[PDB]
Amino acid sequence: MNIFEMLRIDEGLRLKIYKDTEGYYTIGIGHLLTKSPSLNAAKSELDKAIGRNCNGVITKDEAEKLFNQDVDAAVRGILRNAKLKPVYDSLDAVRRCALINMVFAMGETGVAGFTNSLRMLQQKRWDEAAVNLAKSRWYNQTPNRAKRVITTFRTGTWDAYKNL
Repeated sequence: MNIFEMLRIDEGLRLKIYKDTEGYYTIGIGHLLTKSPSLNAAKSELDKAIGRNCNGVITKDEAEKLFNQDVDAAVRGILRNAKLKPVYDSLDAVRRCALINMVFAMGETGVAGFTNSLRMLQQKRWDEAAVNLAKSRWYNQTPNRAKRVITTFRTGTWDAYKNL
């Protein structure tokens, strides 16, 4: 298992504009277009992100191009971030994927807000961090995916992804 397969599990793939859990205009593999209410705003973001008139629809190839960008931006973001970087450098490879998954889902800013959990992760306090992370709006809104991520952090194994 790798980060792309892991995110493909958690995000799904939709070749047409769709509304996210949160109510937002999203496309392909978890690619947020706009937080705004207009399906037209979303269709515009969409043509600009692709470079063609899409009319709400993309090909696999395109969704995967988008996804390559996203993951890439997620990892460079972490590495550039002063809170994030040191946590990342301190973790083993699987746990790294887990931080990357979160950052991808809720942006750098959101993640770095998890001040206490980040500190436990850095201290390698696995169980404690798992509990702290569960006490979030994120956990409450998308319990099954948040649980898979937390498990990934608690264990350092791909277990949570091995039934999917």
